[PDB]
Amino acid sequence: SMEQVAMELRLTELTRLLRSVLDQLQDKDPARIFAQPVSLKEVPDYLDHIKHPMDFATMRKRLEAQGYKNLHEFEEDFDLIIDNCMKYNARDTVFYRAAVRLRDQGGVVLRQARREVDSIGLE
Repeated sequence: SMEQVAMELRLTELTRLLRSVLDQLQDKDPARIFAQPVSLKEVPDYLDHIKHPMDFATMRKRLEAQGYKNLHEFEEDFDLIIDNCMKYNARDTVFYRAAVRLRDQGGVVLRQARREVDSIGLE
């Protein structure tokens, strides 16, 4: 139907916006601490601690499958990256501190992203 096509156009344009948002968020992680899944070879007990692992590569895979239906779903996964890190790693580690910086700098990006999604009506 024409309606289904219109919906799919909106999802494609949401995906375009979120791809830009993801690129901007990842730029706030120049150390690439969050670029890839935590290695279960290097951290064998990770899943005992963290029940829903997340990272930027995994987000990008979901994004390109158009698996984010709205900004909230995307934000949920971004928050997982940060929240997982701040629980597994202690306050005085380079890992925890990187997550704090990513959270703070990311907030700016996500604030304007929400305005764009609402205004354009992408969800």
